[PDB]
Amino acid sequence: HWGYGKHNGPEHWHKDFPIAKGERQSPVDIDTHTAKYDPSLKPLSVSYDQATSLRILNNGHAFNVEFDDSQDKAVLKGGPLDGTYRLINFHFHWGSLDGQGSEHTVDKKKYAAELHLVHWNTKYGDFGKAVQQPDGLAVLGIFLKVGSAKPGLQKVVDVLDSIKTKGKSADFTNFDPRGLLPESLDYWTYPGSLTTPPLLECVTWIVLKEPISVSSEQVLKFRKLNFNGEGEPEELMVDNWRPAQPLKNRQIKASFK
Ligand SMILES: [Hg+2]
Ligand SMILES: [Zn+2]
Repeated sequence: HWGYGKHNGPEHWHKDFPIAKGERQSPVDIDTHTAKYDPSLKPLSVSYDQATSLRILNNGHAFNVEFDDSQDKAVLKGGPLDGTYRLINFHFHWGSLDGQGSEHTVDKKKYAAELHLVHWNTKYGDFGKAVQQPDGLAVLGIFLKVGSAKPGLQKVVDVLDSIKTKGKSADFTNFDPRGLLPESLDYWTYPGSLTTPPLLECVTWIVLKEPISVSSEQVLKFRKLNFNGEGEPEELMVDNWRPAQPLKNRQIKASFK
């Protein structure tokens, strides 16, 4: 179906998902000099102490670590959000080389990868209902730069060989997402969409200013995954990111001066 190749990549998506050319598509380039500092923005509140991871799977376009969202175990609130949002999964986007991989860019600067923590608004009951609302989802975006190793990411890196090809999954319990957070919670926020089909415009994006550092060895493991399923010719899972989209009639707000 859709993918990141020249015959089914981001440029072809609009044919099956017309919303690709919508009014609030993501990602976008964050112009730090145009971003409006908003003093009314409250600090973010991330309560991940009771998080419960269930499994990790390779879905053909990335690998998702899923969480139990049947209760307010791991929630995001505060910031530009009204209401409580539950963590359902987290995934990454990465490149074939250290100079690309992130979806959002800062003053045109691309990072090695980008982590997306996906949450849905509890007032809507379940994920499927939330994606029918303009304020249904909240995605926390975190940039990854190559430098020193991130200890809290090693548990994820080690299990990757078990889910090399499309369709494979493995139990992945007791993982604490707090180990993937930077020191500061300063952020930029804007209304956007999911960066992969169906590309629904229900997302309130919260992109953290401070990136986290991962080692070259850690990011190399990501590049060993496969897009294809077992038995099929090997297509390395790299460059699974969408190019920046037109900002249009939108304003990016910053929580910091
Ligand atoms: Hg929506
Ligand atoms: Zn994503």
